[PDB]
Amino acid sequence: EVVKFMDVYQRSYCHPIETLVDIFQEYPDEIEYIFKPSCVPLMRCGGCCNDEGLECVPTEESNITMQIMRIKPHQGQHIGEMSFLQHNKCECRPK
Amino acid sequence: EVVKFMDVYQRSYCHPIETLVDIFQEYPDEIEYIFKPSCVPLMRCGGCCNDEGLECVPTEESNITMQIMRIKPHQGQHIGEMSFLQHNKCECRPK
Repeated sequence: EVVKFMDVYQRSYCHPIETLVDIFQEYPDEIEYIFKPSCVPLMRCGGCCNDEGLECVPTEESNITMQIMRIKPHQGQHIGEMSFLQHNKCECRPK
Repeated sequence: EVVKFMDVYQRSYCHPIETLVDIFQEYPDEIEYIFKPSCVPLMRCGGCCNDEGLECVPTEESNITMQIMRIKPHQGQHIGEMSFLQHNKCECRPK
């Protein structure tokens, strides 16, 4: 039940991994709506690189469309489609 | 292709999700050493809650043992076992 070294290493290295992303972080200029859910599941680059001086960043990206409940406090709410970027491929690169 | 509202709601809500976690964060006084890999895959509470006030936190925990390469830079390196905390269950409670 010990995780073998080469298994830890391969599962942790820089690669797209399902990440729970705050919508407001992805749309930092929204001042009219709040969202339910407030976060979405997005494939995003994550993990570590050989060189500590490098960061796991996206090279290839694509969109995905999700129905989000867009809420205007004391006014209303509606289900609407919003798009989010996904990372399809990642690389280790200078921060 | 459009992710339907109840799918994104259920998939993003507070639950243990695999999270790539910096060892240096988990072992902050392992100062003299670096590790390979530098991050590990761990189940951790992630995602959002119904109210902004509520936070996603663990209620059941457990340990996992991994083979990690302990390195003393420009000196030596050894593959040993390290224990890491995982989250088995999460719940939304007041901050």
